[PDB]
Amino acid sequence: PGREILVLHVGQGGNQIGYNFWKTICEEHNIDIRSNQRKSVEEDKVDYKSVFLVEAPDGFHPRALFIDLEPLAVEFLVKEMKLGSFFSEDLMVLSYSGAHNVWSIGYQTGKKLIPVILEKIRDTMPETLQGFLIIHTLGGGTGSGFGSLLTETLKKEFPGKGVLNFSVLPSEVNDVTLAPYNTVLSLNHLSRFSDLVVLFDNTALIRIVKDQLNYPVIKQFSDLNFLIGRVMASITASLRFPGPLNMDLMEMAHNLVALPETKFIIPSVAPLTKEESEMSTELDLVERCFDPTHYMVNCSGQGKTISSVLMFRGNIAIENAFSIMTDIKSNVAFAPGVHPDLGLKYGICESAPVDFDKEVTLLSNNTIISEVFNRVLERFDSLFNRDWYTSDYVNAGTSKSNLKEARDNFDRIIKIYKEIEG
Ligand SMILES: Nc1nc2c(ncn2[C@@H]2O[C@H](COP(=O)(O)OP(=O)(O)OP(=O)(O)O)[C@@H](O)[C@H]2O)c(=O)[nH]1
Ligand code: NA
Ligand code: NA
Repeated sequence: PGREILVLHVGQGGNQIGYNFWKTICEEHNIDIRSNQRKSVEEDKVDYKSVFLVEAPDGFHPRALFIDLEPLAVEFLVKEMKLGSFFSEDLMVLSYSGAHNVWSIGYQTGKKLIPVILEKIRDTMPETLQGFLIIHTLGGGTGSGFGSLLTETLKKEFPGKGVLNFSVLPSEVNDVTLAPYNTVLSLNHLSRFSDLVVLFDNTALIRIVKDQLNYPVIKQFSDLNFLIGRVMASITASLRFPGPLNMDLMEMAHNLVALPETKFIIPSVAPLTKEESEMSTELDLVERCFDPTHYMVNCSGQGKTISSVLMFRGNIAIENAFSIMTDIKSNVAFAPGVHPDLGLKYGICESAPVDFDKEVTLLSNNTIISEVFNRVLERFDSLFNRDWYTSDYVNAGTSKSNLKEARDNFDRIIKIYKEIEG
């Protein structure tokens, strides 16, 4: 026993992403998410289901909690997707009042539910648990504020376990006017308490779906969130399936985090379709991952890579994975201090994602984060310098001085990334 992970889904976005993640995990392990059972003995593959799944005598269950301050997002999701016996009631921590898109309300109100969450965690977590994944959006109030609270709480309550965040940044035009406040407060909290923050934003995700998958229409968030689930599944694949070169959560974090503050990560995956997986080389897929068209954060260019983790899944030619490394280092811009021989961390897993021949997933610690974060900061300053929208932060325990303190720490992180850029 060991390597187990517990996933916390927080707020509307975090729980809706949870559906796609758990659907992917069950499919990869040939588990029927509706019966809780293996689909068959004959197609049961050699694997390690316990990373994300709890096997009980009756069947398999997610090692997850589904957390929100209002019940509708989760309840509607469970009904629509017929998840009632997988996203079961004993895994739900739901209130009634909502955070009303204010980080401070999510943080304060979430405090009331922390005892229940800790009891549920301590009720079912194996002692060998390797860490926690927190899935949330940063632009709303619950994912941002309650998710920040949970990041702080778990790091304090379970020292020695990893705390990783999968966090959705606001779109290029924000669809929550309060998002700059919520995003700065969240990123400040995660800089203090998270071990690694993997970032996404909907502008990039929509671009990928429309331009790489060519979906005719996006009618539900399930036709966006599958990309986040794919990253979460693929970067943990070598914990769950055989392969030549496996890596765990903190192994990946240690290879990425050059300085303690540089823990904000941009993910990408290639290819996006089965047809492309059958007509691509390892070199082509890695080049796609390092191209801004495939970044799941909206970026103006390639930036400068400080450090990267690449997971090769499936029908991978190991000699190609290694021989292209000089090409990667020559064709991709790395930060000035990165030695020509350094900056790459490899995992290789024999299991391809569903019906694909092969797939590459990239986690990049890239100086371009400074540009992404500077834009958030500019949005923040446009509100804060006018004292707009501050009242309900102040009324919920975040003073105007506190907002400024969070902004100034956020700026310090931006400047660290910019300094590494040269
Ligand atoms: N990618 C993605 N983004 C989402 C999803 N749901 C909401 N969002 C985005 O998340 C932000 C709003 O945050 P929500 O998750 O709705 O808010 P919340 O955490 O429930 O907080 P409150 O509603 O204020 O209590 C906006 O930027 C939305 O576009 C989702 O399922 N997937
Ligand atoms: Na909500
Ligand atoms: Na909402």
